[PDB]
Order: sequence, then structure tokens, then C-alpha cells
Amino acid sequence: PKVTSELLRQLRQAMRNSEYVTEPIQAYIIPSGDAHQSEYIAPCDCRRAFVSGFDGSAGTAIITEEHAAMWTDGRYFLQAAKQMDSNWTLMKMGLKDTPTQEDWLVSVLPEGSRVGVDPLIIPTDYWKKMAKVLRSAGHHLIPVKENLVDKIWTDRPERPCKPLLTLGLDYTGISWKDKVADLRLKMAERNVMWFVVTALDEIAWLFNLRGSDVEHNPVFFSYAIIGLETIMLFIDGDRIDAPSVKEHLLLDLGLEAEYRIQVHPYKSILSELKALCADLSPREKVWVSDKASYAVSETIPKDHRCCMPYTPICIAKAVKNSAESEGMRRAHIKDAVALCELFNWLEKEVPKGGVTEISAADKAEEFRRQQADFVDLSFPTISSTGPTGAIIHYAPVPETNRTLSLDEVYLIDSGAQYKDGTTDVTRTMHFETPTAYEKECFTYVLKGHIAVSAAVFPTGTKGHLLDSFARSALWDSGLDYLHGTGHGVGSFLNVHEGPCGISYKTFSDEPLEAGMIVTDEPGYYEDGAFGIRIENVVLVVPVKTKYNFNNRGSLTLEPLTLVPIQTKMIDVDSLTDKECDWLNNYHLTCRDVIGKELQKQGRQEALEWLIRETQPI
Amino acid sequence: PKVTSELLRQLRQAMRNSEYVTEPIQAYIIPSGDAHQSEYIAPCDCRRAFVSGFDGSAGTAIITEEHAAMWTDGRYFLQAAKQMDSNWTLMKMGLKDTPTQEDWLVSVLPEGSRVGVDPLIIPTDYWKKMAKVLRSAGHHLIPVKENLVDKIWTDRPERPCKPLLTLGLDYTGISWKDKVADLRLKMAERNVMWFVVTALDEIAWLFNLRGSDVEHNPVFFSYAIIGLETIMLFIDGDRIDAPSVKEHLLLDLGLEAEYRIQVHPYKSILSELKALCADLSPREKVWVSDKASYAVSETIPKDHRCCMPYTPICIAKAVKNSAESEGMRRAHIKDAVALCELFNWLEKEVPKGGVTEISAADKAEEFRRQQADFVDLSFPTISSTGPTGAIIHYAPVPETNRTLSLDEVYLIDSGAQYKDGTTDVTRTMHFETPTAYEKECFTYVLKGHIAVSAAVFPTGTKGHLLDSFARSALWDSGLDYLHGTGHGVGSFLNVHEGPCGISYKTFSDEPLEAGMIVTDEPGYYEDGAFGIRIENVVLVVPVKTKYNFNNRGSLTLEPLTLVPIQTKMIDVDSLTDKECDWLNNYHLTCRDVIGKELQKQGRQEALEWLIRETQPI
Ligand SMILES: [Ca+2]
Ligand SMILES: [Ca+2]
Ligand SMILES: [Mn+2]
Ligand SMILES: [Mn+2]
Ligand SMILES: [Mn+2]
Ligand SMILES: [Mn+2]
Ligand code: NA
Ligand code: NA
Repeated sequence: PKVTSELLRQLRQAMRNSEYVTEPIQAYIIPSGDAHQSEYIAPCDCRRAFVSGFDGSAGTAIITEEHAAMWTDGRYFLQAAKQMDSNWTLMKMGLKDTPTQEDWLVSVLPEGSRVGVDPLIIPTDYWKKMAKVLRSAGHHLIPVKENLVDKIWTDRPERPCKPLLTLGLDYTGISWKDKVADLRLKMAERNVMWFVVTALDEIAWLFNLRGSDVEHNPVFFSYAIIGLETIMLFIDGDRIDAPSVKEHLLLDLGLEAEYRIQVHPYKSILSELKALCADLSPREKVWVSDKASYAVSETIPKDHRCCMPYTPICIAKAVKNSAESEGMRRAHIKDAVALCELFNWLEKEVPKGGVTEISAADKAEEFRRQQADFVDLSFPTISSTGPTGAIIHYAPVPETNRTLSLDEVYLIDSGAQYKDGTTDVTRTMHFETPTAYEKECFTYVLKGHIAVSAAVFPTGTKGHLLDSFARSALWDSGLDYLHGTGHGVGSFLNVHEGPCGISYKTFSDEPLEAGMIVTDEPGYYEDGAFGIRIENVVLVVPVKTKYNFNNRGSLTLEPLTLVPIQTKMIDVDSLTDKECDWLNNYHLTCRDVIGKELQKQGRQEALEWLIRETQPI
Repeated sequence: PKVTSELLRQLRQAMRNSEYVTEPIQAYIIPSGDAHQSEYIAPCDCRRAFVSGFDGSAGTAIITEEHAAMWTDGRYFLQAAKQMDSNWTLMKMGLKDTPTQEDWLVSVLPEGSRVGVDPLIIPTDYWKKMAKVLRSAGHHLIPVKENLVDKIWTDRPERPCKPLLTLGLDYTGISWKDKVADLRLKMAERNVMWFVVTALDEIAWLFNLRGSDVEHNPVFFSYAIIGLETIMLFIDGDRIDAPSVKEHLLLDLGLEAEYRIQVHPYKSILSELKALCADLSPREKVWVSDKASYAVSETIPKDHRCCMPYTPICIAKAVKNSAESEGMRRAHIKDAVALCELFNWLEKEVPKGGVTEISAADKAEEFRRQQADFVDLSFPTISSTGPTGAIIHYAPVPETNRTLSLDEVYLIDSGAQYKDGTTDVTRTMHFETPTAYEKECFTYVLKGHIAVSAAVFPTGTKGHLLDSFARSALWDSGLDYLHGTGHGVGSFLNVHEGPCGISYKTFSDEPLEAGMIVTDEPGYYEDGAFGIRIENVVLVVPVKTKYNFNNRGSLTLEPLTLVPIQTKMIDVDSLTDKECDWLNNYHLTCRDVIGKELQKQGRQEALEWLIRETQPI
């Protein structure tokens, strides 16, 4: 484990330093998250890993005068125990006797204690829950503005500050000026004077900009404040002065004043927000996400604070316009070309005995990089053979890197960001003869996949109402999968994007409408044996029906992912005619669209593979 | 219309009377609801009808110095306009230009106005929404303790105060002492000192008592406060002194003190709650429903107020024990006997031309009353032929009472309270030859009904996740129904009971578990032509499956309703084998269970009908 005895000594001393706290605090909370509720935390924000040695993706540390405790989930019980030294106490989340953070605190704190946390990195949700319980026991939760880990972290990496990319109308369908105008119409109809934007993907979409400050998600560290007559963009770096960016943002015009973007330092967000709020008149509202940091939300006086589950940006960007959806189609056509090359290569090379989980993942990236306007992977590839495939959240380590073979089911989940769009696809396959049980499970999963993709439903049906269609065949045999059926997908933006989706986990998802894009990804995982998942990105599209009730219209799903589904894995005699017709048609569509592209790109061998793999059942 | 000019004059004067208000109020709100959020409002509480002349089931009146406005929904636009005189302004809810109550108020009120409402008859939800908007415009929402309509309502009927009925262990499965003990264990594990019970069905279930103060729902006006060491029942009437009731409630013992029920006047609820709250120490909590009246909730100081979506009584009573579920089976067997007699009678009598929607409803009640321990109808019968059937909320009027015929689809939805249990059943039928479209729609509805009833799903699946199964066949052809698929059902208690159910309207319903009872009732309504609904009460039951994932087990539904589904209405060639087998089996189960009962009861003619109507397809 990392030796953290001296780090803890220094942190405990910082907890008492008058420069940071008016009075000493008896406990300090170090969460995983960053200031924007990011999905992938930048190295500079991996404070919990720094103080503990535990560097998994999830975990909350709490340091007291006497104790250092770490809460993490099942993925990490073993990792945390190994990585942390004897200073640390492991709190195994999910287990029956594991105390909550707040109840643990009450049990270890002396009378009338102060508990500190950096307010920029927790939401109000968490603040309220913690503050309540602590207050009951005579304690106080204190926002400590200076991050205490940063104070002791001598060799803390700089915040990533990478180039910006501009996206033109061909890609976005609508200008940033028009997006801001649309947003202001929504603000006016609600007496909102100011809208504070804290989610990095929302800022990227609003200004038609992209970046690479965060892994996978093509976003950049920033905030924005939108007024009715002004715009304030909080961003660091000379990147903002690149000629393409100046031109795109109209920064060297003598333009109309309401579209003049004021560029402020990234650190200035709270002080500029405080100054605007100081000047509010009684009925004036400030819109903020209910997901925003406590520091940002608390800056807005309660009387003026208009919290919302989903900002109007989240709602607008959920529906892809024709430029965006055409980009998604293009991105998927390129991605399928790359996967035809990959799967052909796998069929040739796996029997030779040298293909490993990592080398196959490497090869997937290699083929993707050949395609025009490839940017990066949209998430880390999952490449799992045999028992590894049952581990839903499995990520490579060289010492448990398995060799692909003719005797094990292989699952590959992978995806890319292209300038045109964003992909996410899982296929499960076998290189010789699968067992009947492997085929049985695959076929239940496929039945669910088709039940969702072929579903016809009224406009405005919430996606969660499609989730059980994916599960019916599994459920009938006593099987299930412990994940959601689908999520929204961004347009050259986060592969995991709300507010639409298909899950049993929420009823508050947005009604499905034409232009939304989601995944359809049922699976089945047999611990110690194999895993199966069949995942496509699908576009919500209008569809004509026999009858027309209550007006409104109906919708169905159209796959953008065009990659064969391996027929040897299917118990064909168990399919309905509808399912058989669906797969045959899907396969001919793959052959049409991807085959044309393969021929255009001169990729004969991959085209031959695609034709073999798209034969009817 | 009713002449309400003088009533309004008197109400306007009451709004300024120092005996009722410290200062005059400029507006007064008169809602539909009563103090317990009852489903069926007692005549004495029909205040909105009294002041306006409009006596539909839904509507909110607001009286100002200058205006009298009525908000109601689509069912009642015509009724309200006809029943109210020229003093009244109709506010058509749902329509685009119809203002909300609170925005209408701001538009008609003078500066710095007070708006009054009786706090006993609105929830905090409504109070908060109204108070906020009014406060913004410089106005104040005032709780006015003395109901102002009652002050002017000279011939107001007395509150119903009907006999109480006791239910023994054979019916309830568990004593009230044991229910109170269970509730107290839940209170202790939450540091709750007091639990205020405001829902009439919860009080009935807790004390194993029933009544008839409210139409249909077998409940009695009361409140209860449960402490850890005391019980307080707020109830009026010498009914509490009936020997059976004294014995049941252990009121003439020298019993252990924690089960001594203190009987207080019904009106004393607020003053006794205020006195208990005066004595709370800092960390002591009082449990109240978030549905409770503002008057009750506000009595509890905010620091001590522990609001909950579902009380622990609501959660416990949702799961029927074996005594309760066996009662439900018995009640359904009796109800089916009555319906076999009814449907046989219909087949004989409709061709003679004298059967009307009302006479058929009357006959349904007549046959039910023959059965042992019939108590009353569980809701008003819906009896609709032809176009009436498309009107989801249709209730008889003698001048639109249609004659049943050989040329129209007939829908009958009916149900009873028996001492043993509660029923709710819809059947749709035809007395000669239906059209292909009528059969097409019926078959889509039946497919949905079977998809739900035959569903197999993991324990703890939320019922809302079954809703789309009922709709798939309709949806595929562009049809739908604008109501939920099912609701929970009480045990000799409200036919409409949560917190479980099957609806697109909520994601916050409770996970399904063995012992819950719900309806399965898809339909289809063709405006100006016909309606179809096929409704059974079903019990959630365990079921063995081929495989066993994640432990937990699986569940399915077992119909308690045993009434034939008419095969002439079905496009049989369109059914799957699963659906055909389901119906054949269901019909033989009807024949077994109900046939045995008919034979035992000596009902030969009805038995002959049942055998004809349960032949295989
Ligand atoms: Ca084999
Ligand atoms: Ca006919
Ligand atoms: Mn994926
Ligand atoms: Mn995915
Ligand atoms: Mn009914
Ligand atoms: Mn019903
Ligand atoms: Na999930
Ligand atoms: Na409904």
C-alpha cells in the first residue's frame, strides 16, 4: 500500500490552520468528484486517491483526528484494502453493518464538532443530508473554501487546458447565437434574469465548441452565465485566442451587444456570480441545476434561487436536429467499417492462439484510427473472454489478460468520438461452437434487444416504459441483468447523456420524441462462465400505423449501429417470424450501407467478411 | 341553474366578519375535498356544490368581492355551465388560455390582499404552491379556521355517523394489538414518538374495524394518534359503545396500559395534537402523511415534523396475509356466481328489447345481494351500450338511458364489498354478431390483458414496469387507452388502494411482492361507437422458473376474478398458442371453481350458462 502516514499528519495539521479555517475542524470529507460533477476526474482532482493510495473510480474519504475512513462499493473492496495502509479503515458500501458516513461521524466525533468539506465538489443534495444529521448531534458542517488536500499536495498536476475545437453549421444544424436566443426566450417566460451553466457538456453544446480536458467526453473546463443582454464565459488559456475560436465566437467584431461574449478567468465564477446576485431585485430569478455544486448554488440567495432537475440546455440537446443525426449516421458507418475489419481479423487470428483481451482492444482502436475524423475513444474498451465477460465493470490488467480461444464466448464493447458523432456498440461472439446454454442466454438477450428496437409507441412515451420489453424472455426463464437497458447518447458529446434513456432506475426520464438517440443494450452475465450483451445505438423516428388515435403520432427505433449479430450464437428455431424477419432485414441493411462504404474505401477482405456474416437465417 | 346571488352575498359578508377573520379577506377558496382526502365526499362536505349549484365530483370555487370562479375538468364543462347562474365564471381546466387559480387571483386582487381557505381540507402541497405565488404579488394566504360556507349553510346535513363493524382474526389474519406493536417497532427504529393517522382506510385496517360513513369505501370518520405507550382514537358517536366494539377494542378490561385506547371527540384532533407537540423534546419526531391536511401538518412544529409519502400502515396493508387473500378468493367466488346469473339473464332478456343500461345495472346489484355477506357496491356500476361505452367516466341519467340490443357492444364494470373482500370486474360482450373492427380492438385488449396476467418477473419489480405489456398490441396498430392498467385493491376496504399499481402515471409505486392484489384492466374506447375493457383482480404469487438468478425468486399473477371472457369477441386466429392456452385454462378454472359453487348453491340455469361459456377455443 501507499504510505500515507505523513500525508495524514499534514492533512490533520491543515484542518487546524487559521489561514484555512476560522476555527479547527474535527473531520474533513474528501469525495471523488470534481467541480462539474464530471464522469472522468482529471488527475489534479484525484484528491481522494492522493491521500489514501486507493485510486479506483469511486470512493469517499473522511479524515478525523483519530481515524481515516474510506467508503467504496463492491467493485473495489479488494483494491482499496490492498492500496491503503494501516492508517485506513475500509467501509464496505452495500453491506448490512457498514455505517453511513454521517452516522459514523456522530459515533467518532467529540461534542460540538465541526466537519469540513470543499463546497465546490459536492451537490446541495449531499450537503443537506449530511448537515441535517450532524446538526441533530450538536455538530456543524462547514464549507471550507481552500481545498485542504491541495495545500499538502506538493506535486499536484496542473489542470488540463487543451485546445478548443469549433463545430460549424454542417455539424451542429444551428448557431450558438440561435441557441442563446432560444434559451433567452425560455428565461423570459419564467422571469429568470440569469442562467448559470455548470455542466461541461452543456457549455460545449451551447457554444458549438468541443475540447479534450476530460478523458473520453470531448469537453473543456469552463462555466457560463447567460443573461438576457450579456454572456459570460469563464475559461482559462490562450486557446480562447486561437483565430478559429475568435472567429467562431465573434470575438473580433463590433457586433450587437447581446451576443458579446465576455471572457473571464475560470476561477472568477463565484465572485462574478456573487456580484450579479448582489444587484438582483426582489422577483428576479437565477436558474441553476439542482446538480450544481453547493458553492455555486449557495452563492445565489435562497429567495432568488430557481433550481431545476434539467436545464433547458439538457432538454434542447436531447433532441438531435437533422445535421446532428446525419452526423451520427456517418460516424456509425465509419465505426462499422472499422469493426468489420476487426471482426475479420479476429476470425483469422484467434485460431492461431496469440490474440489476447488487450491485443484485441488495441486492434479495435487501430482500425478506428484509420477512419476519417476519428477523435478518440468514447469510453475504455471492454474486451472480455470467458469468465471475464460476466464481470460487468471489467477493465484490463496485464496479469489477468486472457487469451481468446475457440472454447470461450468473447464480448467486446467499444466506441469512438468522431467529429461527426459518437458511438457505443457491444457484440458477443464465439470462434467455434458455443454451448446450448450460451446460445439459450444469447437468444433471450437478442429477443429483448429486438423487442425494444422493433417497438412502436405513442409520441411522448417515457423510455423507462420500454425497459421491461428487453427483459421478458430472460425473466420468463428466471434470468435478468443488473443494469439499465439504455442511455441517451451525445452528438460528438458524452456517450452517457440524459435526460432520456431506458431504465428501471428512474421514472423521471424525459418523454421520447423523434430525434432522441439512445442505446438498446440488454445482456446476461453468468458469473465464472461468460457474459453477453447486444448493444446498438438507435434513433427515435416517426412511424405510420394502421390507425390514428388521439392524434399525436407514433414512434419506433432505427438502429444507427450497423454491425452483424453472429448467427451461430442464436437458437434460430426459437425465434418468432417477427424476430427472424427483423434480423434478416437488419443484416441486409448492414450489407447495403456498410458494404457500399467498404467498397468505396477499397476494403475487399472486410467486405467479403460482411457478406458472409449477413446471410439470412 | 341554482340561484346563488344571495348565498354569494352572505359568503362575501362572512369573509369580512370579525368573528371568523381578524381582518377581512379579499378572496376565499372552496375546494371539493374533505378533511381526510376522501374519495367520495359526504353531503355535509359538498360546500363547493352548495355555493355554486354545480354538483359534479370535481371542482374548485374561488369567491372574490367582484367574481365567483369555478375550475373543473373536461367531464364537467357542460354540467357546470348549466348548473351555475350568471354570477359564476367557468374556468375550463386543461385548455390553453385558462388561467391557473393563483395567477387568476393575482390578476383580480387589489394590492396587499388576503386570500382565505379552510386549512383542514387542503394538503401542504396545495398550500405551498398557492402561498408562494400570492406572496410574490404582495398577497397573503390565510388559514381561516371557521369554515365560511358552513356559517351560511342553514340546512347543512349532519356528518354521517353510521354503525361500526368488527372483523375477527378469521378475516384479518392478525390482531389490532399486533398491528400496533408492529407499527411501534417501526416508530422506535426512526426515533418517532407519535404517528398521526389521517386516512380513514388506514384507521380501519389498524383497528380491524369497518364502517359506512363514506359511500362505497367501508370506512368511518375518525383520526388516530399512535404513541409508543398510548393510543388515541378520535371518533364521535355511541357506536363506539356497542358491546361488540367494546369487546373488540378491549375497552372493558383492566388491560396492560400500552394497549389502552383513549377515545376522544372527533373535533379534538388538533387540540390534542397541539398539546402533545408542546411537550416534545428536541430530537423527537412526529410521523404524518405528506397527504395530510395543512391544519394537521402545521400543528406539528417544523423541527419535529417527519412527513412521509406512504405511512407504514399503507405499506403493511398493501400485502395481504393468507386470511385476507383467502377472503378475497371467497368474495370473488360469490361475485362470479352473481355475474353468471346476470349474464345468463342478459342473454335471455336483451333479445326481448326491454333491457336498459340502468335495468342491467339494477339486476347486477340484485344478484349480488343474494350472496352471503354482501355489504354494498364497491363503486357505482358502469353499464354502457354502444357509444356510451366509449365514455370512460359515464354514469347513468334516465334521459340518456340506452336500450341494450343485438347491434351494439355492451360494457359492464361492477364490484362489491363483502365481509370477506372486495371486487372489481369489467366484461365487454355482444348479443349477436360484432363487427370485425370491434373484434380487432377487443383482441388487442385481450392480448394486453394476458400479457400482464401471464407475466413472470423478479420479486420487487415495480408494477409500473408491467404497464407497457398491456399496451403493445394496441400500440402496434396506433391505438391506446387513456387510463392506467391497474390499481391496488383493498381487503374489504377501498377498491382503489395504493401504493402498488400498474400505471404510466407514477414511477413511485411500490415494488411488487407476493400477497399484493391489483387489477389488470386494459381497454380501448372508440368515441361515438363503443368501448371495451377487460378487467380482473389478480393476486401476486410466487412462481418457479427454469433458472435462479441472484436469488430473490420470481412472481406472476393469479386471477381472483373468475368470469368468462366472451369468445365471439375474439379474432381467435390472431392469438398466439400461449394466449389460446391461457384463455382455455382460465375458462376451465372458472368452470371448476365457480361451477362447483353454482352446483352447491343449486343454481342449475347459471351453471349451464357457465359451461357453455367456458368451452375451448
Ligand atoms: Ca465447443
Ligand atoms: Ca351484427
Ligand atoms: Mn457500450
Ligand atoms: Mn452503453
Ligand atoms: Mn372496474
Ligand atoms: Mn378498477
Ligand atoms: Na445501469
Ligand atoms: Na388512470
